[PDB]
Amino acid sequence: AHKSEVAHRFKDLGEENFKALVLIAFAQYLQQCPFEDHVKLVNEVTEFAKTCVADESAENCDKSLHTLFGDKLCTVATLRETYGEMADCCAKQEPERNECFLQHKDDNPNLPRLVRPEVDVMCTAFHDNEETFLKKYLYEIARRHPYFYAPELLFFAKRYKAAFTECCQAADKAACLLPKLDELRDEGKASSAKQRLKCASLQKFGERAFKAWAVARLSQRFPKAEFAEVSKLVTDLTKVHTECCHGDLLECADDRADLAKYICENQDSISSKLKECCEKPLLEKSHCIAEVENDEMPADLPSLAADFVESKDVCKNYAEAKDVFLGMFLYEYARRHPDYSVVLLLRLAKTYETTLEKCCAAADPHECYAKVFDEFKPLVEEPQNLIKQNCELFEQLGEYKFQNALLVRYTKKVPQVSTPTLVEVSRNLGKVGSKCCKHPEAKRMPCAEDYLSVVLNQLCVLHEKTPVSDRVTKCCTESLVNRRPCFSALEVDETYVPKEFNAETFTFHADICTLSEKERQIKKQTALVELVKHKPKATKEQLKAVMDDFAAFVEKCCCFAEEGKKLVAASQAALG
Ligand SMILES: CCCCC[C@H](O)C/C=C1/C(=O)C=C[C@@H]1C/C=C\CCCC(=O)O
Ligand SMILES: CCCCC[C@H](O)C/C=C1/C(=O)C=C[C@@H]1C/C=C\CCCC(=O)O
Ligand SMILES: CCCCCCCCCCCCCC(=O)O
Ligand SMILES: CCCCCCCCCCCCCC(=O)O
Ligand SMILES: CCCCCCCCCCCCCC(=O)O
Ligand SMILES: CCCCCCCCCCCCCC(=O)O
Ligand SMILES: CCCCCCCCCCCCCC(=O)O
Repeated sequence: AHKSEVAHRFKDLGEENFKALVLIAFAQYLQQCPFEDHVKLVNEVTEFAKTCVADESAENCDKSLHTLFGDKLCTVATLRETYGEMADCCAKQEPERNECFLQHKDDNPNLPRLVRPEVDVMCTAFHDNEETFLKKYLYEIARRHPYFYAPELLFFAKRYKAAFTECCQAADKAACLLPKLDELRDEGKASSAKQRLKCASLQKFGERAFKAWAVARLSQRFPKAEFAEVSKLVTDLTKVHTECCHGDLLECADDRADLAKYICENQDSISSKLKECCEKPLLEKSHCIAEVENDEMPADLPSLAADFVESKDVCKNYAEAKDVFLGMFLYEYARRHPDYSVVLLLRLAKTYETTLEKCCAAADPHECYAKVFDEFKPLVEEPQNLIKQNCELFEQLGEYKFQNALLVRYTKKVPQVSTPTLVEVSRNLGKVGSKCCKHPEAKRMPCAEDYLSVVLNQLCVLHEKTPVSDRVTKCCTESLVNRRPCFSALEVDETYVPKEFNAETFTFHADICTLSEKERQIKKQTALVELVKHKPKATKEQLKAVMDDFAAFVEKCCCFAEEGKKLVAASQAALG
């Protein structure tokens, strides 16, 4: 409702942030334009912005942000030659022009791998012209991730900027930097697979599924809030998520900032943990809030049995308004259990619902639903037990060999997944082990759910459109809370015909000695999957015996071709 919207945004964000976000937003629409062209356009938009700051009444200062972006986009002179139909958007009036740009954000980019320079070269470059070096990489990530919400991409950039400061100075520029950059990469990976999971989930499962999830997550977060307040938050969050998924950066950022403002003007009835977030500038407020730790729950909440099992009014209260009642149940359950994953809370509410449907229909409903809590039993135990055993295995073996145990396990279940994907999914599950198994027990399930749900959804995006397995499509298109259970119930594939021996696959040279850590790991792991694909029936003593001998073939050789010939020979018979 301001006179100059571009001026208002520039005085609030601050110039450095405004330039960064302008660069991100243009790079996400104009993906094939070279860095220096985006620089020129940024400088132009920034300079016009300043005229509005100095005089809100200056020409064109009163146009909306949408109009000004669209107008700028339509002055790029090679728009049609490079973008084709996207130039057709320019002929259209603004409500419509802006919708048209939205439908044309490419997403298969098609760009070439971004190779990390050598550390020596990045530090050098960071030092000689810090902004070009950072800004160019923001541009590179943004054009390769055109749906990544722009302020979050800016928040990560500030993290890289921090890291180069830190490390481009000390005794070793590899023992400071590399593990920071590697942690930033996995974490950026997650953040992005996560935004796509939220949006695709809303389509597949519906607003109702989505809302159940939010009731649960926010009840865990704000266990002191009243249900009515939790429900108002999920209704507004639902609408935000919905606008953000439609994709218009300004509209998403407006709704998110409105929700932030509400949250902060109501801290006392939501959470004693919001003080710091609610002091942050607008740009980081909502982001801080979505990341806040769970508040402490209030002391000695009653058990759930009274309102949900014991009351004579159960069926009556349910049937008046079934979703509100199930949402009260889910709220009451989740506030008590910061330690459950959200999907387990859903599985629990969905169980309570299936039980009230059957039983409320009976002459004596109470006798029928009297044991429902006992049904929550094994639902809770199952994920806790799988987590417990996998962290113990992880403790017993360490990451790389845990990764290896995960390879033979998953290759036997779904041998017809390609070798790189199996390698990839297993190295990554190993990372979820090493990050989640450091939580005590009462944090492990929420952790595990976070990362696995990310890892599985991408699994499921790959598979779709490159289908190799009916059992993977089954798990990938299951309901939301059934997905991870479905993968977990996968057994060793008894259908699978062994891959025929391939001579080249188990022949290695001197290189493996000299390549890096990682790459030697991938190479050995590729071979191992290949090993399992050829003898799907190998027992574990037999695999180990063969793995110990590969490491002894590698150990003493660094004889690659004649021994390897008898590495193979000996192996094809300890497995024959
Ligand atoms: C062997 C690949 C190494 C990593 C890939 C490059 O470093 C790009 C850098 C990214 C980043 O930082 C965040 C997201 C992208 C990568 C994600 C998906 C690419 C798949 C579809 C596509 O990009 O065509
Ligand atoms: C992404 C922050 C915005 C600006 C951050 C710094 O400019 C980056 C500087 C880099 C560097 O010097 C070497 C590698 C990174 C780029 C890496 C991956 C791209 C996508 C990975 C992801 O999804 O974060
Ligand atoms: C398509 C043109 C993009 C407009 C430039 C970005 C404006 C900055 C929005 C940042 C506000 C974030 C609000 C929030 O996420 O809580
Ligand atoms: C797999 C997704 C469905 C999970 C739903 C299980 C039963 C809980 C229903 C909650 C309905 C949303 C009502 C609300 O809490 O606002
Ligand atoms: C911390 C476990 C290391 C990673 C290995 C895979 C184990 C999967 C445990 C599943 C818990 C999922 C949450 C849920 O579905 O309720
Ligand atoms: C493409 C499917 C190959 C298997 C790779 C990951 C399988 C899903 C794992 C989910 C976490 C482990 C599930 C489990 O073993 O209980
Ligand atoms: C029939 C071919 C026999 C050689 C193929 C064996 C592949 C062994 C990979 C095992 C590496 C995991 C343990 C390690 O890196 O030391």
